[PDB]
Amino acid sequence: SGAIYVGNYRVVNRHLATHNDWANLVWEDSSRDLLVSSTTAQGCDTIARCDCQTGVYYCSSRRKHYPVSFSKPSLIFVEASEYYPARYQSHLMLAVGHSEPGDCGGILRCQHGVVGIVSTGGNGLVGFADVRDLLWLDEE
Ligand SMILES: Cc1nc2c(CN3C[C@@H](C(N)=O)CCC3=O)c(F)ccc2[nH]1
Ligand SMILES: [Zn+2]
Repeated sequence: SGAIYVGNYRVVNRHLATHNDWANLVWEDSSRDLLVSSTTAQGCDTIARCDCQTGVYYCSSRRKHYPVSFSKPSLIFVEASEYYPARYQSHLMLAVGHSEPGDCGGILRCQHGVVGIVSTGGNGLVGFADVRDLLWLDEE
């Protein structure tokens, strides 16, 4: 589990969104595994607006933050899980690192801010849904 809290937005994995998220929906995209809902309180996270391909992510199944090198956002084939059939997920970045299904939502960040959240995994790989192209998170 986990979310990004930027401005009056809450960014979560679409497959983990709650009824309150769906009832206060701003934007969702199944192909990216992302959903954004509105919040009453202002959040403290800042979104990275950069080209970094190194950063650090939080792994709840180890209670640890790990440094990683990750690929550029791309269209990657992801195996079937409890939440999606086997399909192509867009704007996904891969790294070598530990992840279990409940690790989804952990933040990946660089010196510029939040880069994305854990969305996929297995066999010593971890995949992150990028948010750096969602410029509208910084306003309105
Ligand atoms: C064996 C294994 N499968 C893992 C998944 C699979 N997965 C893919 C998600 C997606 N975005 O398609 C939907 C939810 C989900 O559980 C992880 F996300 C993380 C670690 C994993 N280890
Ligand atoms: Zn950066």
